[PDB]
Amino acid sequence: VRRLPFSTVSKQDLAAFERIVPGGVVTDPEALQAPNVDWLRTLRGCSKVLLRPRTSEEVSHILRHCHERNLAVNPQGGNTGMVGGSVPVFDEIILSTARMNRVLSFHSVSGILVCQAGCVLEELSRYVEERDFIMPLDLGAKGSCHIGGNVATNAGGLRFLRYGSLHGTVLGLEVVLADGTVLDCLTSLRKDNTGYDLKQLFIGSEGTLGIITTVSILCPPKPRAVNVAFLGCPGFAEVLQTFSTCKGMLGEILSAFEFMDAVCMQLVGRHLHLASPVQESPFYVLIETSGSNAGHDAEKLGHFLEHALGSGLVTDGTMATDQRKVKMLWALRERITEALSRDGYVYKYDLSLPVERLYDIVTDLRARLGPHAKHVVGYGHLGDGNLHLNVTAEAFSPSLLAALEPHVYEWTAGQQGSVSAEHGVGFRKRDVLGYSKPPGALQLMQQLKALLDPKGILNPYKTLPS
Amino acid sequence: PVRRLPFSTVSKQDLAAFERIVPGGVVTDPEALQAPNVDWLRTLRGCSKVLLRPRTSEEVSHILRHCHERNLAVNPQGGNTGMVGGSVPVFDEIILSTARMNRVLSFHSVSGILVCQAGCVLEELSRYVEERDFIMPLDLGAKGSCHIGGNVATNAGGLRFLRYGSLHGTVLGLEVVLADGTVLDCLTSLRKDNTGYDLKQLFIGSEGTLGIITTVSILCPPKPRAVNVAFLGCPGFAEVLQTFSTCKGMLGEILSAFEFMDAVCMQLVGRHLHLASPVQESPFYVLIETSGSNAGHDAEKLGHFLEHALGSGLVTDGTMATDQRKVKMLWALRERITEALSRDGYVYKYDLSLPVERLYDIVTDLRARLGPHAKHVVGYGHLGDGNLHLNVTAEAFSPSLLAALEPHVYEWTAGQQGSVSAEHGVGFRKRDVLGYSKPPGALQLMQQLKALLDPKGILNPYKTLPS
Ligand SMILES: Cc1cc2nc3c(=O)[nH]c(=O)nc-3n(C[C@H](O)[C@H](O)[C@H](O)COP(=O)(O)OP(=O)(O)OC[C@H]3O[C@@H](n4cnc5c(N)ncnc54)[C@H](O)[C@@H]3O)c2cc1C
Ligand SMILES: Cc1cc2nc3c(=O)[nH]c(=O)nc-3n(C[C@H](O)[C@H](O)[C@H](O)COP(=O)(O)OP(=O)(O)OC[C@H]3O[C@@H](n4cnc5c(N)ncnc54)[C@H](O)[C@@H]3O)c2cc1C
Ligand SMILES: [Zn+2]
Ligand SMILES: [Zn+2]
Repeated sequence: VRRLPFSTVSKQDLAAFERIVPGGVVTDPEALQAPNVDWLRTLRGCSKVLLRPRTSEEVSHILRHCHERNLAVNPQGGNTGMVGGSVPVFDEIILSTARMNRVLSFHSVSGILVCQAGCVLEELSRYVEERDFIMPLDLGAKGSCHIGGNVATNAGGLRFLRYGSLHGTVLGLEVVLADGTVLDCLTSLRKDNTGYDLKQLFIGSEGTLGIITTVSILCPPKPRAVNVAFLGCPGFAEVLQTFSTCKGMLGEILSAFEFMDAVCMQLVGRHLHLASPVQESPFYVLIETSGSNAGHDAEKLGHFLEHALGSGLVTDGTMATDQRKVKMLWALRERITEALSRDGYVYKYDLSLPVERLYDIVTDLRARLGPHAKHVVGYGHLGDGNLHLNVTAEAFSPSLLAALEPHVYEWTAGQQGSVSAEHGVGFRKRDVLGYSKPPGALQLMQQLKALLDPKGILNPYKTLPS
Repeated sequence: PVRRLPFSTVSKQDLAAFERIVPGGVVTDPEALQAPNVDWLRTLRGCSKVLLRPRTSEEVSHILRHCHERNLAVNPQGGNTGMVGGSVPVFDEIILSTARMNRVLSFHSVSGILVCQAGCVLEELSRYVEERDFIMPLDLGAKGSCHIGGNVATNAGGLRFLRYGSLHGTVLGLEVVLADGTVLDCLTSLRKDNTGYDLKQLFIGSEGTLGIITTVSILCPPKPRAVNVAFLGCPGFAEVLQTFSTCKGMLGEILSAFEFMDAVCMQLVGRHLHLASPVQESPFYVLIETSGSNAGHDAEKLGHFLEHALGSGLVTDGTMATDQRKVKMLWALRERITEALSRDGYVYKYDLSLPVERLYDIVTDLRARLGPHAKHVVGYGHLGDGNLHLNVTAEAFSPSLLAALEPHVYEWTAGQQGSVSAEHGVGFRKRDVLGYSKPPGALQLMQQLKALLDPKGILNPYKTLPS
């Protein structure tokens, strides 16, 4: 809310940065407009310096200078984050990983990838798929998001159900600390219990404890067969039974289970001009499978589909194994958040709730907000108990905010849920962590922040309580 | 040797305080303290004069509060199956046992989330969840004695790591008592939760130097409908490696375990445990487990895999089982190797992560470097994860053999950019060889974490950071 007492960038600081990062000092005000605005376009900083280092040493030297000079630094990746973590609040120096985009090594047998933090996720997927491997995560933001940002936010995504957390799949990190110290935890071993797993501190730390410069990550083998079933369900009870039956009948080949409601389908059709491939339904389910024997997978899907259609769990369904149609079906899900931001002002909640009551809050909000909301939608990673809850309005209303908050957070706390399942904390959620974390946890978090960055130059105003 | 730090000593008043805090949970009899003072390998013995066995987290908090005010060192202990001396005192540290913290708090039969006290025995948790059609995400030969809290504190790997991955992924939450007795509630029984720093990760693999784990929330995989085991003899390590490659290519996602052992391992398990080999005599053996939803499909995958492996000469003889009894018999040949080794004599033990293509090199090397001074040299373990268990047995310890083994093995491993402790951890034994796997700045940051969380150093002194 109020700017902390950091120094201001002088002409000598600019000349120092030009010495440290020749060619990577952007000060043109019109060029700084895009990096000062967050993805949702509801936060806008006033930073006058963007730095674009090429190497880890340049990052170390930048932070050394900023530490001696007490200048605040805002690390930025693809700038697709949803919680205002990725843009300055005031005049923080924006340190971009855009030019830190080289792959350093890839072991064609172990599947271990070592790459710079600014490698774009989509580009890494292409790279490892050319070598019959895949990234352990994928996101709708794949085209822009940086692997460094994925690690910093502990991104979940669309294959989390199968491959799990970056806490498991990240094998090593090189991190530059606030004073410039380079911390080498960049091991490439599957198993290494030689002391504390320090890298874990930086996974989900959202740039407040250090700048991730190099990532080593375990890539799963590329599946021989990927199938997608897009199904229409006549209610949420049937969605939940489709999930239970899916786990019973598909089992280890399951790689994704996503859901969306009718209003989501209507919004992607309206704003993105994507047609539905199945009959109109109150709910849609996207199931992905990934396996090594295409025939066994096809048989599993056949028997699953036959039972689900036969027992009335699914009303209408389409299947795809062709890469093009698979991408078509996936686009209906991946681009929901975009269609929502085109419907007007978006109130965005990212909740972990018991799966059996994942949609209850959507119905509650629809009753609580009558004609004062444009739309209330629920979609997301049902398999992981993760609901994306969005409310759209024709314009922002402080009235509608008072109706939504704290109510939504209180409901989540009443379910012992998470008020930020995936997207993290950043600027937006720094003062609502008490609904998911007790004061002693938040206190230890503050102690770690003070140990690793005593001057608080890395990402001020985030991601700890005020 | 190592010098005792200036901690206080246990007085009669401390014994009365502990008797207040945990009624009936204070053991002072010297003959009773014998067993908890000796490590699993029986080569380290502490001189602790008090064992505390609390039942509840509040009791652990109050115990540690008292020890913090009094400057009394504390040695947390679970199943006491640890391999690196972390589990027993060096001098007179108070032994804090989780043996009586053995309750299951809750289990959700849909999400598969287990919440239980740290002292629940792994095998007993397995029986509990399997009755409900789930399994534990980890398994190990110590299952009969090790505590889930010990597994989290050591970041235990084990026999199904290849399928379900690290505890860093499968642990959903922890309740931890800090050195001053503060109860840290990170007990988040949620699949996903990005509300600040993932503090629990610090305590996974911290071996009781940053806090005492009292409650665990863990994700339990569903119980597989079909489990198969194949046990195969391979004529050389190259064929072992191609059997692994082929196994991944043909079994794929249903693979749940890949373990190897050498001929000497088989001989020792046969000689000491009287377990006959079910395949023709071979220089290497491989145990493969699969876990899947469809028996027919898994059987087809295994049949084709076996066809191709036997066809191209990667495997000389093989046997398969689905009957639970026979599956367990085959698993016993691998699980009980460590016991047979400790029955063979004094054991020099190394637990290394190496490039899989070079996993067995050190064994051949040491067989040549050592002579008749080694009774046996063996290599076995989690080949799918790049993890070698290297062991040398002899009739008795000798300084000469130790000098031939060390630092040579650790320098070899560093030469391969490997880990000198893949899964067993550091503890007392390996505290001064971390430089072979970790750079100075990381070790310093670890020391700063220790100073922040335990500035008095009462939790597991003389471990698991450098001196
Ligand atoms: C269409 C769309 C779909 C999405 N889908 C998902 C999804 O399925 N799951 C999910 O979890 N999220 C999802 N997200 C949001 C997600 O948080 C980001 O897309 C992703 O994590 C990558 O963020 P980024 O690379 O853009 O990092 P940025 O947005 O640039 O930064 C995010 C935060 O991390 C910090 N940071 C960035 N780079 C570094 C670095 N190198 N070192 C240290 N700190 C750094 C920033 O300071 C900021 O606090 C989606 C976003 C969009 C727009
Ligand atoms: C036959 C056999 C097979 C094994 N197989 C494997 C294997 O496959 N993979 C593997 O990784 N290891 C294996 N191990 C060793 C492994 O480290 C232990 O089996 C187990 O992980 C530790 O559990 P425990 O309760 O015995 O811990 P202990 O030995 O009692 O203690 C382990 C360490 O953690 C600390 N600690 C214990 N409980 C707590 C707690 N509640 N809170 C904080 N700190 C605590 C102790 O102070 C000590 O430093 C095996 C051991 C044996 C004997
Ligand atoms: Zn998401
Ligand atoms: Zn092992």
